[PDB]
Amino acid sequence: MDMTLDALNFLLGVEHLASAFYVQAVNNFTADDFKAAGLAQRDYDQFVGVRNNEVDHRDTLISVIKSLGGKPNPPCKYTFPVTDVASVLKVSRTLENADKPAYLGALRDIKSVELRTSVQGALSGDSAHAAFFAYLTGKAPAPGPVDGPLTQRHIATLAQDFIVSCPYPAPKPFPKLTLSPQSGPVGTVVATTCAQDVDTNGVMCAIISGNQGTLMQRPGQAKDGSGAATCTIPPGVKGILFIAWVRGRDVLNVGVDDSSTVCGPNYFLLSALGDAV
Amino acid sequence: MDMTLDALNFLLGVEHLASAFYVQAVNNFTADDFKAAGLAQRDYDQFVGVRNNEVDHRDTLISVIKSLGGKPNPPCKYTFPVTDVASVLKVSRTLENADKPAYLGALRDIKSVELRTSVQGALSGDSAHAAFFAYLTGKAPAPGPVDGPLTQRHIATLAQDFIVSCPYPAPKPFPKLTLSPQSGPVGTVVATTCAQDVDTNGVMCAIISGNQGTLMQRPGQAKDGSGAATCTIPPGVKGILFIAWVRGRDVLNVGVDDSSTVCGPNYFLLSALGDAV
Repeated sequence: MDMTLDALNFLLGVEHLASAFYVQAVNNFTADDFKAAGLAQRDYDQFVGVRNNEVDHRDTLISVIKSLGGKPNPPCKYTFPVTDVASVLKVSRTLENADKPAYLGALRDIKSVELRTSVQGALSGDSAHAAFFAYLTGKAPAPGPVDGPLTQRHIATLAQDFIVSCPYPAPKPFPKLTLSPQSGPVGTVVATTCAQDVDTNGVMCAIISGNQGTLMQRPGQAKDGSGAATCTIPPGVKGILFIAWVRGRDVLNVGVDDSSTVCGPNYFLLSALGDAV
Repeated sequence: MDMTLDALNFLLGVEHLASAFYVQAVNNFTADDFKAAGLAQRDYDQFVGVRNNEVDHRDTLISVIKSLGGKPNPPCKYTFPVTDVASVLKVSRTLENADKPAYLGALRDIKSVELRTSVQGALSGDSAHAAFFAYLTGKAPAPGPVDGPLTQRHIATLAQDFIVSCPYPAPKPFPKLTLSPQSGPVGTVVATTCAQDVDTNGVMCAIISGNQGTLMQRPGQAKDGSGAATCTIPPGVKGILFIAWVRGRDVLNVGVDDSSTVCGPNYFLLSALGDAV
């Protein structure tokens, strides 16, 4: 049954990082800092509310691992690129958009009916957090029908920018995939540049979406002369998208399978009704 | 495999209703109604997006039950007490709040890792729906850390006010448990009145919570003397509450077990950080 504890102790790592950011944020920014930006009380109210919701989300996770006789995960050391209040919202937004894929991946290995429903219940609470910051940062609170899973190593890639060091064997992040741009409508040619000189023999863009799964495609070339590969957002995708470099044609659903992944993923904010214009 | 097909079908009913609302809602309201009501164009945008996701969520369900050798359920006859734009948002909030218990109830019985991950992904998009309308109706979009299940029947109990007739035999509802008040902080005394003259001998309040589960208390007496039994919200409950009447004390988690339910549940809007004051 060690599958379940692995998933849970993984999610506790997600929550340590999540809750550690909200404690330090509420402890360093005030309500009027929000009003100073054009935010209302209910926003800081909710922001505090997100903090508490994380502490329970971390708390429930530790106390479960214990009640199955496991060892709860010590946290890691974190760094948060927070300047003004507007940055706090992007840290939160990207933090919160990352729990839906993390949880949905982690739920596939949690075996118990009861254990699943307490966890799917936290999944929901974070979906509100995601839509809250999303709406609060110009994005659509509900950009699409269905949210897709990713793997532990994929979550680690997305978090890797925040984790400074881990006092234990964490999930290993793939190198960061840099998208240019990181948002926009179907068809955006996006300048993907990896952060390590990896093998380009056989790499196919993976456009991971919740509603269509992983759409496969072969990269192009930036006319720029920079020489960075470009994927193009395919038709029929909705919601939140994860773009990654994969090597191989035998690995299909990348959301549940990191075996072929070489670079990234990184999130892409597909246009959706609800987007502030 | 039986268990799965009844649960996907139960959810189809819920999206048949859900889809039905939002197609007529965007059909009878435009941006300028929202613009007049003190809302920005983007909120209409996300609203039509809510319709599109609901359509996606019904069809996705339909598309799957047919795939396992099953008969998708037809839609039911529907009633929508809608007048102004203010009324649409309120009812909106009522149905998205119903989804979270409705889906978590379903997910207890879908027996397959893959069917579950695509339905959790759907449930996930539904919290984004709920947080949006919670935010738009002056409520906390994430009122709590964790959301609870309800049974299929309790969902029919909350749905019965919009369901006229069902061409198939649907989940049989419980008597409405009108609640008064239907929103307040811990400490509020609620005026529970059933709709059928049920036998008071044995009844118990079941304040259904997401974090604590389901807590029973002895029905109060109406401080006015109206006979109208009263419940009081216990402490350390967050998020969304469900208040039903239960005969006896054998069923301790009534969120997954309705064999002792006699009236309700109805929803309770617990005051949370994020509410508008």
